[PDB]
Amino acid sequence: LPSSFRWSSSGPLIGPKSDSRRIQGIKDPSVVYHDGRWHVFASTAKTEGYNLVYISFTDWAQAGSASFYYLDQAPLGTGYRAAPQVFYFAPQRLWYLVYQNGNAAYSTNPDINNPAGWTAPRTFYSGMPAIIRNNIGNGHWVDMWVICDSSLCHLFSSDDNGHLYRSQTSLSNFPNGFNEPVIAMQDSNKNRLFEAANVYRIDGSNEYLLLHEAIGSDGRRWFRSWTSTSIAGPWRALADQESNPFARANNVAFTGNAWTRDISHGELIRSGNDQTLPISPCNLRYLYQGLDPNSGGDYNSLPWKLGLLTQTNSACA
Ligand SMILES: [Ca+2]
Ligand SMILES: [Pb+2]
Repeated sequence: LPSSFRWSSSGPLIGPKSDSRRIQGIKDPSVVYHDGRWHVFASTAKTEGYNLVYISFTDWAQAGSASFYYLDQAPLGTGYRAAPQVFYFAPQRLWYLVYQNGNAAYSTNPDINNPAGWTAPRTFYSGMPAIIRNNIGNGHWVDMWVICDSSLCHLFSSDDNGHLYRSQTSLSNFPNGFNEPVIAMQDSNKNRLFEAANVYRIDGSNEYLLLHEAIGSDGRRWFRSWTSTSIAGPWRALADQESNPFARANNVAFTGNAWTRDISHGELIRSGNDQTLPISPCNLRYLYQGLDPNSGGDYNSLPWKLGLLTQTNSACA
């Protein structure tokens, strides 16, 4: 894995359907390739609220025409749900879908191909942990992310106030037993460490990759990156500056026209679908949300669409 990045971006691939839901943004994607298809979970966003959608397609050229399965039709149900993470928890032979509902929440499903099967929400904690209540400011508890190694499971989350939190539990007790979070990383400037963590095992190394969204000096979204030998840190900067970013307008080429100046809440294409959240260090691809740089108005109404970054300074195949 290199210490600087360059990318080529697609155009917008996935946006809202034109249906009575009048969804304004498709956001916060999670993605796995399984049995010959892409499986994308995303937030639906509008002024009125958030819920989740499942999208599947064989080929990236067909992503835009893929049908939506609105997950409020499953037991997962209506109400607020946002920012999903899908993975297969191999010891239980169950897929998990992690998201926020005001708490840190999850659904399960034995079959990712059955969107109707996602369970009604359960939570990882009984309420907002004290350390998060104490430090959240007037932020929001968001962007729940699980990664496990051979003995522990970790649950990361953000507060939109410059703190990244981490709880852990044993692999055998998951999803129960998550302890009081510690502050895994923090910045006194919330914009430098804002939301939307990703944490991955880097295949072929004894290292982990942390990505985290920031709001830059130009007001635009971008990603910083760090690595560590442990999921518990300490984290060392990889590409974490505006002049050496993980992903930002200044290291993203477009084959077509530049349709976004923001590189926001995304996920890397993984090398496997299990609870270890592995990536290959080769040919990185980042499924992300962007929007027209002339967009304004209320945050929840912004016209976010999903695109795909393909690494152009790849170290390998
Ligand atoms: Ca996410
Ligand atoms: Pb946000």
